[PDB]
Amino acid sequence: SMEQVAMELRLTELTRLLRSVLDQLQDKDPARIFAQPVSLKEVPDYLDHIKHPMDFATMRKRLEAQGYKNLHEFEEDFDLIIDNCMKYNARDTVFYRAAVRLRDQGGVVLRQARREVDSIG
Repeated sequence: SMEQVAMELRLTELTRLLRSVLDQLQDKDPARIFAQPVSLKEVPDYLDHIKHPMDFATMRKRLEAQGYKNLHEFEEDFDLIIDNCMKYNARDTVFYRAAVRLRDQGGVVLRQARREVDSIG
């Protein structure tokens, strides 16, 4: 149908907007602390602590499969990266501090992305 195609064009445009957002969020992690999943070979107990692991490469695979229906689902995944880190790592660690900074700096980007998604529909 012609509707399904129109739908697919907007999903594709959302994917386009979210791709740009993801690149901007990832630029706020220059140390690449959140770039890849936490290694289960190197942290074998991780899943006893964190039930829903997330990282920027995993978000990217979902993104490119157009697996994000809306910005809310995307934000959920971003928030997991942050919140998982702030639970597993103590406050005085480079990792915890890196998450706080990504959260703070990320807020500006997500703020504008919400306006852009509402605005363009």
